[PDB]
Amino acid sequence: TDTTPPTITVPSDIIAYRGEEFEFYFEITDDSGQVKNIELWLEYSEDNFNVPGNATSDNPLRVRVHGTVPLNEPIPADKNRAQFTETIRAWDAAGNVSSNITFVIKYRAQTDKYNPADPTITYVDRLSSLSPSEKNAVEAAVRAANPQIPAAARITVSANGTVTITYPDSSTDTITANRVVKDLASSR
Amino acid sequence: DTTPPTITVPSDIIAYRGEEFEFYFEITDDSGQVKNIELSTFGKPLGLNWLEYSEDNFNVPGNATSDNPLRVRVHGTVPLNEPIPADKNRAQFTETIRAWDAAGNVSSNITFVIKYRAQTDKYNPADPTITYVDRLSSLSPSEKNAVEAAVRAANPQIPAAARITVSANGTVTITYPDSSTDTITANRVVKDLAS
Ligand SMILES: [Ca+2]
Ligand SMILES: [Ca+2]
Ligand SMILES: [Ca+2]
Ligand SMILES: [Ca+2]
Ligand SMILES: [Ca+2]
Repeated sequence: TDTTPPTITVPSDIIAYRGEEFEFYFEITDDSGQVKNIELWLEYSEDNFNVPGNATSDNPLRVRVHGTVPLNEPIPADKNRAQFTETIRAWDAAGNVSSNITFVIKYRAQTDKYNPADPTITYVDRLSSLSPSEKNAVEAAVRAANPQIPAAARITVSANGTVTITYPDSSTDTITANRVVKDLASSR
Repeated sequence: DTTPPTITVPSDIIAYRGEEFEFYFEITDDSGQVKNIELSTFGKPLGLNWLEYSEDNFNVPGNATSDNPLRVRVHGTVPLNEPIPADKNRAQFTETIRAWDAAGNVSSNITFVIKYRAQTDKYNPADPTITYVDRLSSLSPSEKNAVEAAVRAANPQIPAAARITVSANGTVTITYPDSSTDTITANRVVKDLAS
């Protein structure tokens, strides 16, 4: 008679960024070789659930879980609190449910993930007052040099040529003017 | 040859700062040939170095007949920082043109006016398709990207050098190369998603 609850393997360093989809896998085994169901804004497919031989020791049950931390999820300055502590249960066909097993989802601002590369230099007439065409060229050069930042991020250019990269979660990066623009006359 | 050539005086031109324009003269003399022309501006004793004319087909015989005259291509661009006087009646240049034939007759001077205006006076931007935002009081970075892309996609005639900015409320500012602006109010641009 089966009286042994299933065993759950959880990943340990799940880190996510706001507005960006993440994925990870649970691994569940039972001595009978069969796992009936599990219990946890996180999505996963119940395919191959409650099938004989779906959770052997050779081939554990792999539950691909995916979700997205909300773009505007507040992040405390004490980044050890910027995490979700959640639990997962699982039971076999005999009706033996495992204990509550913890997995941690730590969420961070998008600027923690991205370090923007400097663009090719744009030559301007006045370092203190960029024209509209020069600002367009600055934004295009920053975007072309940074294909790894999301397309939904907004790049703005100030009068002195300073670049502000506002990511979809409203976090920011800054590129100073002397990494972006140069006086046209002093270079000729 | 005793009588001077005749120049068909062109219509007055409305030019915009940063926008290239062009037009044509037409000159006719008895000999059929015209040597050179003179282009000067009243109040500008050194002329306009941004207003050019083509010296093509000049002085060659048969270029200025009554049936086939000499068409001179005059082109130029008003500078981006050309000051626009508050009295727009003074925001214009009065040109004058003389023409020599092969012999040496000079024509009477014909005059025409080049009125220059801000670059925004040429453009009346079309409204974009509505961008649905989460909060009219604070647009997201992606919502402003969609607004700018929608305004740019609906206005291919607006110069690519013009910069489109989006405020926190969806107000669109189109800044043209000469720093003149167009404005598209938020009610024509964005809407809240819940409604
Ligand atoms: Ca069991
Ligand atoms: Ca960063
Ligand atoms: Ca003559
Ligand atoms: Ca306008
Ligand atoms: Ca832009």
